[PDB]
Amino acid sequence: MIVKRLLGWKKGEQNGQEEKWCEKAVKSLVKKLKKTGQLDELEKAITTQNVNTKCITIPRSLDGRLQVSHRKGLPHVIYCRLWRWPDLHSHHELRAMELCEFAFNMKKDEVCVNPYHYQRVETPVL
Amino acid sequence: MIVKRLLGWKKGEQNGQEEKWCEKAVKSLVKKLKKTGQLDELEKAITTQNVNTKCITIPRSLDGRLQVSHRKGLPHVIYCRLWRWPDLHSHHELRAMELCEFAFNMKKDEVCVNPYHYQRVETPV
DNA sequence: TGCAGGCGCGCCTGCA
DNA sequence: TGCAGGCGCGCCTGCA
Ligand SMILES: [Zn+2]
Ligand SMILES: [Zn+2]
Repeated sequence: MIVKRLLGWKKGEQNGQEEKWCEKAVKSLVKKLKKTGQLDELEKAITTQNVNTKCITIPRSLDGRLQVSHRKGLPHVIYCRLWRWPDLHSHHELRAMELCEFAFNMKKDEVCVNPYHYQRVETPVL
Repeated sequence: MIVKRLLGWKKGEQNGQEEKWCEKAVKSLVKKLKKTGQLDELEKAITTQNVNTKCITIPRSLDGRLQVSHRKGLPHVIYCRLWRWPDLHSHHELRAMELCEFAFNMKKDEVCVNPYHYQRVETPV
């Protein structure tokens, strides 16, 4: 199973309840990418950490949030936290790479959730 | 024994040598907190993971490091790694909570080693 | 520069 | 209370 394989790349140490949620977050993404034929690209990006992979997109919601098992969050934040930065606190800490065509900030009909298309930046000035 | 009970809360999977070191690190802290009457507060913070605990302090050294059984480290890093984040890289990955009065960064005469007074952050950009 | 690690005096413990 | 021996904080050297 691709879900168990992708979960093997998950960052951080989660408790029982948190583990179950992360699994639902991976299952949710896997179901979407399977329908659009982008599943192999996610496997490639996650297992190899290759920045030069294609955008991995999902439809953007009206308010930008994604709900997974009764919890809402920004999808690029969810998947960047899951596979790269477990202590990432917000989207203000993320900036998309130059080659990202569907970066969250662009506010297109599709949002790129490829964690290797984002970089961490300094928290904005007050 | 408070040492055995606090060790039961240790994070990660340690080999024989590391287990013995972790025990010395808990024994070292327990001896200091007993002398300043803070042992019950450590027990409360560790066993209940309660952020709403008092600061748990030890005297700060000239260079900030603490030596336990021939190994030196920043004491808030040592105790946060032990009870919260076993892969904690450095003090650059820890920020103290707003209510921490003796946070390591404050460089006061006393340093807070309450792991629930710190939050783990990604390495500064 | 920060930071890691070698080394010893001073403090401590456990025997006399 | 003399004395032996363990260990850490402070001082130091050297590396990234
Ligand atoms: Zn992209
Ligand atoms: Zn504190």
